[PDB]
Amino acid sequence: ARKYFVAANWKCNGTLESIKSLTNSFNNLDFDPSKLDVVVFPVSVHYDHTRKLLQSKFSTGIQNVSKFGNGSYTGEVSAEIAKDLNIEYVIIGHHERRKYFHETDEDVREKLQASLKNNLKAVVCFGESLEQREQNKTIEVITKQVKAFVDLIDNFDNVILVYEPLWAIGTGKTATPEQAQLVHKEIRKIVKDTCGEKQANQIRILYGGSVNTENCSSLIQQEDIDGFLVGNASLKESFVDIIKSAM
Amino acid sequence: RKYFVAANWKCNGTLESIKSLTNSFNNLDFDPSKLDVVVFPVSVHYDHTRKLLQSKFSTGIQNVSKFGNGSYTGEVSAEIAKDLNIEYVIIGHHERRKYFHETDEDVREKLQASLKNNLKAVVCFGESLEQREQNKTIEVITKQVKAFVDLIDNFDNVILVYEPLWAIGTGKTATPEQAQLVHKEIRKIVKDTCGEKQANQIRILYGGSVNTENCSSLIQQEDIDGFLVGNASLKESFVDIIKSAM
Repeated sequence: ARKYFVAANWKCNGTLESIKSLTNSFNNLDFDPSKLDVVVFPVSVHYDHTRKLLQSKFSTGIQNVSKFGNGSYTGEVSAEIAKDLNIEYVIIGHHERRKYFHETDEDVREKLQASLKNNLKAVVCFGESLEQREQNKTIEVITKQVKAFVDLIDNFDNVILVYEPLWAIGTGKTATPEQAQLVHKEIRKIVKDTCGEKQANQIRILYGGSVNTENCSSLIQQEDIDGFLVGNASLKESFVDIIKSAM
Repeated sequence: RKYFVAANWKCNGTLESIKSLTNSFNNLDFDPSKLDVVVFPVSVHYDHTRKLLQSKFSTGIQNVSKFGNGSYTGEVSAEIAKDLNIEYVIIGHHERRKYFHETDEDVREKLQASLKNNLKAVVCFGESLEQREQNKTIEVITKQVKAFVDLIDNFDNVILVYEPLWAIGTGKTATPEQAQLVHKEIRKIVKDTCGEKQANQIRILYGGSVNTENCSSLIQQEDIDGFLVGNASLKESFVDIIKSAM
C-alpha cells in the first residue's frame, strides 16, 4: 500500500518568530514517520531555522531547485548543494513558477534530472487551466506535462506527483473531491502506460488544490489521492488536523 | 567614496568548503569603517556563512523577489530578508537577465521592494558584445540605469555594478582603461539624472573578471570604487583582493 504524503508549502511566508511558534505546535503532534510522510517546505533562507526546530519525524525540503549544476548561476540553488545540506525534497514545476517565472515543461525535466542525479526526492507539479478544462483538454494537457519528465523516474517512491487544478485556483470555480479523484485516476493510468503497472501502483499522487481542515478527510479517502500539497492552511497550527486525516 | 569589495560565490560551495574559506577570511584584519567587505553566499548557505564570518564582514543574498510575502513559491521577499537582517541584495545580475529573463522593469521593482525594507542594493547592468561593436554602450547603459535610478533616496545604500558582458565568456578582455571609461560614463549618467553630489557619492563597482593580479589596476582607477568578484572570491587568496582596497 502507498505511504500517504502530507506536505506544507509555506510559499513566500514567515518570520523567524512565526516559524518558531508554528514548528513548536507541529512537534506536539505524535505520528509515525515510517507509516506517513510529512514534509515541510519553508523559504530557502528559513530552511536552517526550520530544520533545527522541527523534530526528525517531519521531513524537510525546498520550494524550487536549479536546472543547472554548480557554477555561474547567480541566485540559484543546485541539487548538489541541496544534497550536501541533506535537504531531502524539492518542489518542481509549481504553477506559480510556471506563471511568474515562465518555467517550462523542459525546465521541469531538467530540474528533475538534476535532483535525481544528486539523490534528492522530488515533488513535481502540473495541471490544466480553466480554458484548457473548458475546451475539454484535461487529459491531453496532463499527458503532455507528465510525459515531459516521466521517463526520468527510476525509483517510484522518490518522485511524488502533484495535481494542481488551476481551473479551480483563483477562478471562482471549486473542485469536488470526486472531480479531483477522477483526474488522479487518469494520472495514474498515464504513468501505467508510459512506465508500467507496478510503477503506477507505487507512485504517490497528491492533490494540490485548496486543502483545509474541513475537506481534507473527503479528499484523502479517494482511492487515487495519496495526500496533499497544502498552501495557506499549512501556515496555521490547525495543520496538525490535516496531518491527522492521513493518519 | 568608501571602497566596496564583494564576494559573489554564485552557485558554489559546500558546508565544509565554506567552513575552510570563512576561516581564512577571518584571518584578515581590516577596518569595516574604512571599506565594505560583503559576502554573497547561496540562500541555503546564508545562515552557515553569517555564523562563521566575523562581524566585520557584511553579508547579503544574490537575488530578491519583486513580489512581497504571499503565494510566490520559491521566492524570497525583501520583507523576509529584513526580518533576518540580511543587509545586501544583488539585483539584475546578467546571469539572471540571461537565464531567467529578468527585465529592466523587474530590476526597478526589486530595487523598490528592497529600499522599502531597508535593504542595501547592489544593482547590476552592462552591454553585450553586439551592443559594444555597434557603439551602443552609452545608449544601453543609460536605458538600464534609468530603469531604476530615480528610486535612489540614499546614495550610500545603492551600489552600482558594471558588468562588461562583451568581455564575459566572449574571448574578449576588458582593460582597466576601458573599464574606467565606462565607469566615468556611468557616473555622468548618474549626474545627469540625480545630481553632482549624488553622482560623486555613489559606489560604482567593476563586475568583469577580477583576480589577485588585476585587482589593483582596476580599483586605482578614478571612477572604479571596488568590485563584484566571481570565482576568485571562492579562494583563500581573496584576502589579497580585499587588501587592494585597504
